[PDB]
Amino acid sequence: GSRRFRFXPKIIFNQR
Repeated sequence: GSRRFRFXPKIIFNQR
C-alpha cells in the first residue's frame, strides 16, 4: 500500500 508503514508491535505493510 503505502510502502513500509511498519508501526512497532504493529505491522501495516503485509498487504503493501
